Amino acid sequence: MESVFEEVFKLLECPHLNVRKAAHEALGQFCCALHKACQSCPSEPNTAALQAALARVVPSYMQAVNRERERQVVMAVLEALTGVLRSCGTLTLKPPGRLAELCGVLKAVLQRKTACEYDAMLLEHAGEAIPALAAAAGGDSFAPFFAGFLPLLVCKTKQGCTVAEKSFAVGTLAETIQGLGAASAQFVSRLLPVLLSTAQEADPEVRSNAIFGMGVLAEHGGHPAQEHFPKLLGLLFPLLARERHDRVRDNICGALARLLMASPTRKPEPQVLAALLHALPLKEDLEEWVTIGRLFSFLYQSSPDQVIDVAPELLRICSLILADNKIPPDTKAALLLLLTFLAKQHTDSFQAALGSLPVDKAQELQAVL
Repeated sequence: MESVFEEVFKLLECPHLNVRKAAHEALGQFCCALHKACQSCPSEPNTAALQAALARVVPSYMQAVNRERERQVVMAVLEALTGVLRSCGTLTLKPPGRLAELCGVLKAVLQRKTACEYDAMLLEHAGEAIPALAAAAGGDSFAPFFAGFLPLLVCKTKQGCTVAEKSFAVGTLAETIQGLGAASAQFVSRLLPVLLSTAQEADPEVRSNAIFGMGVLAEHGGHPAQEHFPKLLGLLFPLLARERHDRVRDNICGALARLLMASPTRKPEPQVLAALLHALPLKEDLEEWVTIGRLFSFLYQSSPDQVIDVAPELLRICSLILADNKIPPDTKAALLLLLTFLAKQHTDSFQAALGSLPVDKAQELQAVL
């Protein structure tokens, strides 16, 4: 299959833009699809083909990022590069120094030090590129290089930058925090100030990504991130009260759920939990239904005697969630788990909890009797 590669490769010297773009993305698609062949028949006379493909396609991507003049070509090269990074994985980072060279390339994007507000979208493609590279390297093998990427992202976050820059910085920082995962425990004392600072910007998206960063940081914060838990609450607890925007509110519920799950000893108290459930149902950012859906399972699994106090709240929420088509079914199931723990154990307290619901909608829930 090296023929198709070597013929679509020389196409990169064409004087036209669309031809170079389509050739780059085509090479990427062939790498990604040739990886999908190494799984059905994992016999290895064609894994050598996959490596013999990435060994020329990936460096062509790096050099293309540095040297190619047209910004759109660099954009599509970063999208396709993120694709090959995500599908294949370690086989991209197999030759020595490959991870370091990729990090250098993305830094070259992040310093405007390339051959080229398209800047927001190019920086965005690098933004997608980074956490995929983290997931490929595996967080542990990526941590020092992330210590490289930290100050460059912190640069685009201070007052004076365009809000597209701020949103890109905090979003990339967050998804990369959950990229490192358990290994992000070492970057708490250096990531936390940035999130605590961008949680106050006058823009909805910047705060919606800041609070989210605080949340995933609290999740994969290993352990030294929970020493800042009374601080994080101190910022989120009042904010949820005053936040007049829907999206930021949704991400605040997700973050509060994440740090509620992140502490299996402290912070199970009913003011935080009650404010969380009271801020429900989610209205605008429906990707966090999975998070609170897991919060329900955590409640039933470890601290179930708390679900008695919030029985009218849980009922008032479950009465609404069932109708929505775009609420994930496993989330509804996670709510019905708690409600079942109320219908048998703590029976009459759940009965009285059914006393505040509209009699019409208090019997749709008893359609599961």
